[PDB]
Amino acid sequence: QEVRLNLPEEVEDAYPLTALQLGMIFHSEYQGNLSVYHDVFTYHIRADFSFPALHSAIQEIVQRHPVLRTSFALFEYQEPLQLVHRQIDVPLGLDDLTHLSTSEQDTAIDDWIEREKIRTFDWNIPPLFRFHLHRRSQDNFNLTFSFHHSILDGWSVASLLTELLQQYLYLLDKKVLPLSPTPALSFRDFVALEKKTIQSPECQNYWQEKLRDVTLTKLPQWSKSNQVNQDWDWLVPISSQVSQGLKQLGKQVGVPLKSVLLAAHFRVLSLLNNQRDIVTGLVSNGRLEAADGEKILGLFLNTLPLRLELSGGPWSDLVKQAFDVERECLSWRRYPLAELQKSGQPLFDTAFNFIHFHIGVKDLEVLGGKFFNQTNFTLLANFSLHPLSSQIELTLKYDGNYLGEKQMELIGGYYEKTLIAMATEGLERYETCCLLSEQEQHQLLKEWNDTEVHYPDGCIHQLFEEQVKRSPDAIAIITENEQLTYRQLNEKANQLGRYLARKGVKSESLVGICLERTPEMVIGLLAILKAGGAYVPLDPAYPTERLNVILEDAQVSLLLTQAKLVEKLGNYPGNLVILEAEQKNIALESPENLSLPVSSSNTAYVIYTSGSTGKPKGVVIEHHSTTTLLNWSKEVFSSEELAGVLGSTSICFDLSVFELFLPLAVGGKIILAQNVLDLPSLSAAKEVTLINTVPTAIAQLLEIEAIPETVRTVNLAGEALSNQLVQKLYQQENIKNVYNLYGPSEDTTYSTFSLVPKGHHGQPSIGRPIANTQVYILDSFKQPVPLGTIGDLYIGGEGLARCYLNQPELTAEKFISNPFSNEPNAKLYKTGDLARYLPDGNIDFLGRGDNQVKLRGFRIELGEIEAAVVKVWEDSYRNKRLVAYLVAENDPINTEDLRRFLGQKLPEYMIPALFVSLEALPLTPNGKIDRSRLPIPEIPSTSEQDFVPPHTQKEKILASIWQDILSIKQVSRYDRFFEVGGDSIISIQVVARARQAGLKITPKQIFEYPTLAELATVADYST
Ligand SMILES: Nc1ncnc2c1ncn2[C@@H]1O[C@H](COP(=O)(O)OP(=O)(O)OP(=O)(O)O)[C@@H](O)[C@H]1O
Ligand SMILES: *P(=O)(O)OCC(C)(C)[C@@H](O)C(=O)NCCC(=O)NCCS
Repeated sequence: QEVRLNLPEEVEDAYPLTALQLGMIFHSEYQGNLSVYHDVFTYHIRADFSFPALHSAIQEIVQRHPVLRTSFALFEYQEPLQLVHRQIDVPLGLDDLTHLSTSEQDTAIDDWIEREKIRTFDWNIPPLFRFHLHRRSQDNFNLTFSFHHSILDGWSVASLLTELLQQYLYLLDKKVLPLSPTPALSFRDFVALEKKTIQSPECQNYWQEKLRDVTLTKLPQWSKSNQVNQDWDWLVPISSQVSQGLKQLGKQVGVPLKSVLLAAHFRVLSLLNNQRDIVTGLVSNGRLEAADGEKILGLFLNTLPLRLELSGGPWSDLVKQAFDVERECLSWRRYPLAELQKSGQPLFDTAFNFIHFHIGVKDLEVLGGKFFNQTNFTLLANFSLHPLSSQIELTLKYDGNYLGEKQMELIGGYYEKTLIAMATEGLERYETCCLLSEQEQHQLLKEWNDTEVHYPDGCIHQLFEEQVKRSPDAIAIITENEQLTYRQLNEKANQLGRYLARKGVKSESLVGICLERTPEMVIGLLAILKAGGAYVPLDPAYPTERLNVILEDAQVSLLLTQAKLVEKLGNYPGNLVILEAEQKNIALESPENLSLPVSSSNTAYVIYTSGSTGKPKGVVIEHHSTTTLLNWSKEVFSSEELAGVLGSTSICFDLSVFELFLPLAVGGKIILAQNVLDLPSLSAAKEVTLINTVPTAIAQLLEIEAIPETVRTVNLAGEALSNQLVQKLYQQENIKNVYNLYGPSEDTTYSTFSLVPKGHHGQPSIGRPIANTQVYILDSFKQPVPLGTIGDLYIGGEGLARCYLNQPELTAEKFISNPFSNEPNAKLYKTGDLARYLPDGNIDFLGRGDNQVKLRGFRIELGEIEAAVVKVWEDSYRNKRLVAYLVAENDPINTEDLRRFLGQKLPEYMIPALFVSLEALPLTPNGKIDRSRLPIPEIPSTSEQDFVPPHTQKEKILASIWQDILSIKQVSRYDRFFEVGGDSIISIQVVARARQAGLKITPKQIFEYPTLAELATVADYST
């Protein structure tokens, strides 16, 4: 070996770094913040000092342990490797501050630590630590130890300080306690043992099987620590009683106490993620199994991805399966984390750690307990057993860039209440126990569902009849070829309703309707309602089968049709009321209002939808649910907005219930059209003050400048609403309100509403519930999810349907008992949609639960156009990546700028790798979109096989460096770092070999400018 013997005489030993050591420097120097894995421990001490014996005692310890004389040589050699220097002098800093009061003394000490912790170490120059003294009285003094975590774990520090203080007193004649020689020790024996382990096929295949089809999870983020600096420690109270009960539980189950505390961690993660399949890092203390193999100092840690599914059960079952998953991976535990995953595919967001441990002249620390230390984990649960009380306690160490105090306050409560339940009610089902704070329960369940409003009872047509009395000569409908006054419309609805009544239609009688969109259509609706029946909507502009499958399901009493559509019908064996055939017999009927004793609980209509697989399902909507919607709409929309409401939606769909009956309830008029795309070619387009449609259709009308300047409100509902679009609509200055509304057919037409602000930033929400409607975000066990967590959207209140027609079993499945109401009838409708709450109570709609897709990093959903459409193009790999479909407006967009812009705003696993610059996106009419008809892209390479543009704007030195460390021939200037096989651990030796080459770069600059092109510019010289 010409390296063993080509070492400085300074160095006596040399051996490579572990993947963790390189992982730690990677995190320490990821940016210039430089606070992670630089630990600073201080100690306030009543004693008699010995600044010479204290110093010499350090010299005894540093020569005692090679890791305490270790330098780092990163780039210069083949692999980064640790250089063990033969001996080093190490000073002890001193400050005298007796002249200051005790309160002033800690201000100046914390000031010293705050300065020291970001004061980086020079790896190549030993030692990787510093000591320091602050003098207060001749007996009060602070001793501070500042070190880098790549050299020492918390265990190493513990026994490092121990050997110290019994060689400090050794040189003091207080008690002579001789120190024993070092054992068969080597941090290399571990470094050598960890190398053997990376190439062992039994470790690789084991974790390959254990992690096969995991569901990775990121914690929810809706806050940051922009207030607290480095008090990123959250203290979770644990009382004496609860510590004892936690110990009792581990005895009863028969596992070590650590497995009880680990099960609490798993409980809160499942709660926070609404995920039963949970992965979290277990901090393992990989010491050499020989005796006196835990007295050697160094870094012996590996963090393993423990996987576990929370099916449910008593707490004791969760404990036992936390024990089962720990021994399961006991022997295979030294396989390093970096070899498990890849850079940018972190296996877990969080981690668990448990710290077991255990006179008057000096010895005792008076205020010696301040430990500053940070990891790279967003949430580390730092359990320990206090050495003197033997009581359990917990500190949540969190990443303020990812979790704020408004969030950590709730996380800490979840941990506190989880440990309460385990210690006191440790025999309940853990998946039903309420871990949410009393404050959070009230806000999620009460305050954000406080929508009760007392409206007049009654029916849909009663709202119309009353408006006829109040303005009988006002216009009710304007079609292309006629109008009708409120009296004129009413009198015909009475006449048709009487003819139907004397044909034999009464309460709960279903009469369908297949009519071309003319005023007889609305007359048909109103006459059916005025008699006391309920209409089943049919639209002649739809294929004949769709009509048949509904009539089949509904089995209607009789059908109102025109002579021109009976033909379209498959000879419905029931009674027909071919309208024009016997208009003569209509006209004999009275014009007076039928005043039948209709109940608001009678069915008003049966709206037919399709399930996920495509079966018919008729939604039975009562009058009171519709009147509640209309009465609420009276409050929200003005008379000037309701002056002319466009009737564009097919009555087969529930948005027609809003467009038709609402203007008739207030005095406005239906501006009737065949669809929203006929609006520009319509006579009364000038009269339209409100349109009620779907985002794509209003985009259609926007390109061609087809929105009448008299339109003052736009109601949007039915697909994803881009804030880019509401901002165009508001730019037409007459448009005064733009609403995003949500609601399944099972909850009448609308369930939630949001008056999307002008200039509003970010995703538009679907808002919060309308009058007499309640919303809940639950898990599979119908438990409310924490604020910000994704869950199933449930809806209750006055808008819920009776049932699915002729399908009572599906009705029970979808309309479940309401756990949050005492009322007898109280149901909740399972929407099948996912959602979460924004902090202000607004609801963030996340789509149906079925098509929410998957990938490593974190398996969740797409719908992230907020940055266009995203797709999943399954290729014959069955190994996949995210695809974009962009358009833009004028000049091209730097597609990479569109990724780094999202790098600091959106998570990396969600950020796609493939872009497509398009123009024409698919749509087969104005509603049905075709995801499967999106252009399958081509791999950017080929055509340019050995595509190698020369590299002349100082890529020169950068390309050199990539080439030497990555073993590839030469690089192209537009190549990406991670695609040519670079990772986090390699990013360091890229920064380092760029250092002596005259360039300063950060690992953060590598991960946001991974191309050799944009990385070369942000590179610096610094004279
Ligand atoms: N990505 C999104 N961002 C904001 N709002 C959305 C999004 N997707 C749907 N919505 C809202 O949901 C309401 C109606 O549900 P919608 O049919 O749009 O759900 P979807 O996600 O588009 O469809 P699916 O439920 O089939 O995934 C509309 O008000 C619409 O604004
Ligand atoms: P890159 O994306 O490959 O980065 C890898 C890593 C640095 C995140 C990882 O390999 C790593 O080293 N994690 C550190 C494990 C740890 O924190 N151990 C001690 C916890 S106190």
